[PDB]
Amino acid sequence: ETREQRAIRLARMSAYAARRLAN
Repeated sequence: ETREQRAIRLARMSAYAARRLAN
């Protein structure tokens, strides 16, 4: 669990998720 790992978890949460296209 580092700073780089955090960027990932957060990368797949916000700044997206509109018409279901983040998975």
